[PDB]
Amino acid sequence: GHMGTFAERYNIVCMLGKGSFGEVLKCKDRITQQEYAVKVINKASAKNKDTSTILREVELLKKLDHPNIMKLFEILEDSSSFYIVGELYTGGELFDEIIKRKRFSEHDAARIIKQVFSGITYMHKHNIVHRDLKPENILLESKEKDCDIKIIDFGLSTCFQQGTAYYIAPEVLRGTYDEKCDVWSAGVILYILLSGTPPFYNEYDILKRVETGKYAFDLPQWRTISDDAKDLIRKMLTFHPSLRITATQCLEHPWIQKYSSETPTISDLPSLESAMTNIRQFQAEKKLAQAALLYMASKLTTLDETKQLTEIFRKLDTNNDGMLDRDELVRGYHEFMRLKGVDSTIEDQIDSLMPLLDMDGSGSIEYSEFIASAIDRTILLSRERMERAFKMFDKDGSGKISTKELFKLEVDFNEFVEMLQ
Ligand SMILES: CCOc1ccc2cc(-c3nn(C4CCOCC4)c(N)c3C(N)=O)cnc2c1
Ligand SMILES: [Ca+2]
Ligand SMILES: [Ca+2]
Repeated sequence: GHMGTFAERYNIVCMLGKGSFGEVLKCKDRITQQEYAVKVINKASAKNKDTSTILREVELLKKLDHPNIMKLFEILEDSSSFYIVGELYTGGELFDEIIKRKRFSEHDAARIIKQVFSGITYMHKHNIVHRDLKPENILLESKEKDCDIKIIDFGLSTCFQQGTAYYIAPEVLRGTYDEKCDVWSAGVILYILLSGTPPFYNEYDILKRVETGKYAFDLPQWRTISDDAKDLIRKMLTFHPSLRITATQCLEHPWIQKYSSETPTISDLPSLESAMTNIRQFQAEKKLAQAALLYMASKLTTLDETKQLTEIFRKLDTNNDGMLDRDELVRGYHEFMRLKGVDSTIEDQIDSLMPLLDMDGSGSIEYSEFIASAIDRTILLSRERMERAFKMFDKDGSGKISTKELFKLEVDFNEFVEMLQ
C-alpha cells in the first residue's frame, strides 16, 4: 500500500536537462545499481489523449530494437506523472561534435551518416516519422571514438503537448509531414558534415532559401569532395518528395558502401569463438531456458557489458541496416572459419538456429537477441540481476511468485535462483 511503482525500484541521482515533453533525469536501480535516463512527463499539463492511447504508443516505442534508435525499457506512472525509463547515453549531442571538428572527411562523415540512414530506415519501416531530425536530436552513447549514435526525440507528438530552420523540408513549411521530410533533414546534416555550412544560410532569409530550394556547392571546400557524395546529396535535397529518394536508397548508395565495409579480422577471433560457443548452448537449451535468457539480456543489461559484442555485431552487419539476417550469419560463419584456417552444413545449422534466436519472428536477429545468445550466461546470473527479475514478476509482493505470475516467456526467491541455473 505504501509502495510506489517508480520510487520503489529507482532513486533519482541528478537532473540531466529539460526534454521538450518533460524533464530528463538520471536514476539508479536500487538493487542492481544500474543507472538509467528517465523522462518525467506531467499527466495533467502534458496529456492530449487518454492514458490508454498513450501507453499503447509507448509500448510500440519500447519494442524498437535498433542500435541507432533510443532504447526504452518500461513505462511507469504515479498520480502526477509518467516515468519512461530508457538507456543512458553520455556522449552528448552530435551538434557539439560538429562545433569541435567543424567538418569531417568523407570517411568520417560516412560512418556517422550511415548510422542515421540505418535508424531512419528502421523508423520508417515501423511507420514512425521523426519530423524534427537534426544534430541536436542525435546523441552519442559514450565518449569513445567510434561509438554508435542514437536518435531521440520522436514519438510523442500526437500524445503529449510541448535552429530548426536549417533542417526542415519545404513541404513542412506547407503543412506536410511525410516520411520524405526526414530524408531532407538528413541531407542537410550530411551537407554540414562535409562542408561545415548549412546549404541554406535572418530566419526569414534562411527560410526564403529553403522555399526556393536553391543550394550550391560553391564554397571553396567542395572542390576536393567526391562526385558520388554530391550525387547522394542531390538525390536527398530534391524539391519534390515524389522524386526524392528513400532512406533505404540513402543507405544503399555506393558512396556509403565505399566507406561502410567494417569486416571481421584476426584480432576479433577471441570474441567470435566465445560468441559461437554461447550460441550453441543457447540452441540446445529448452525453450523455457532460452526465453528467460532473452528477457534478462533485453531488459537488465547495459552497454559496457555488451561493448565487446557490439563491435562484432557491427562488423557482421554488411548492409548496415542494423540487423543480422540469414545470409549475413552464413557469411559471417564462413569468414569466421576462414580467419581460423578451417575449411567449411553451416547453412543447415543456421536455418535450424534462425527460429530459435528470432524469438519475435521479425525475419532477422536484432541486437538484443544477439546478446542473449552470444553473452556468457554467468554475467546474466548475477544475484542482483536475478533479484530484480524476480521482483518484476511478483506483482503482489508476497515473496512467492505464482505459477501464472511467471510471464518470463508458490516459488521463493531461492527456489527461483535454482530454476534459472
Ligand atoms: C518516449 C520518450 O522516452 C524517452 C526516454 C529516454 C529519454 C532520454 C533522453 C536523454 N536526454 N539526455 C540529455 C538531456 C539534456 O539535453 C541533452 C541530452 C540524455 N542524456 C538522455 C539519455 N537517454 O541519456 C531524452 N529523452 C528521452 C525520452
Ligand atoms: Ca543487416
Ligand atoms: Ca528478431
